[PDB]
Amino acid sequence: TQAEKTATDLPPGFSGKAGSANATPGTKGLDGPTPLADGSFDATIFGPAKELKSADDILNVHRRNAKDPFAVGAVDAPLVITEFSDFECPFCARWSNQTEPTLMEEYVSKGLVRIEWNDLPVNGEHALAAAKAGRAAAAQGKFDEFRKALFEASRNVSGHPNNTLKDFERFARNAGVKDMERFSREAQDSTYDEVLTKAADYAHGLGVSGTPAFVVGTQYISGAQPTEEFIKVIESELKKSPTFS
Ligand SMILES: [Cl-]
Repeated sequence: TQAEKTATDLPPGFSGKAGSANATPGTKGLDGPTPLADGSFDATIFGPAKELKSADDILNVHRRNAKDPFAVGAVDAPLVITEFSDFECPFCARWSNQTEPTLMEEYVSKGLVRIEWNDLPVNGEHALAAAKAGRAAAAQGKFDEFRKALFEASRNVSGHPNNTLKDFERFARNAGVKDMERFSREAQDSTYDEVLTKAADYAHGLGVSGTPAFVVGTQYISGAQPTEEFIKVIESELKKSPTFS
């Protein structure tokens, strides 16, 4: 009785960060995307790592492409979150503003989670124009900063902000986009039209129809569910698969 034993294992509802605690952090690609030869980034990246043919192929949604300027976190993180999102969507804004920072702090910054953005424009012309602007920011390595500036500007909006070019230019300046002539041209011209069509067709082929939508490891989540739900799923998925080889 004059001894201390190690903590008992508890049911997961009382176990706190057990998946995290036992997972192997990634060590590669923590410093951002790999640039192209000219120091710009491949803003035409979209899609899965490999075709999905059945439910058995669910992990294929996660690209783990070191060149991807739409991704944050270790390319060898044990868990990937694949997100399908729309820049006019208030549920997408709420996830970005209220859930993502917690996931950055608890998981991404520790090498445990990589988050990959995928365009799924549902809100019409403003959403397509915003996605084109996002790809123009990503070409200059500023996707994350652009996304945060735009969604923080939507933090009090219950509907759609109806952003247009001058809004996107402000978010790009806020984000530190260095070549504003290239940004403004690519935000408007045909550069990203093909890839946005292909991204939408890819999401529709998975049956993903509503934003935001997520594949957290092997688990699909529809909508801006509570932060605690994302944490529980992350912990569960890290328990199932603690290491990426
Ligand atoms: Cl596919």
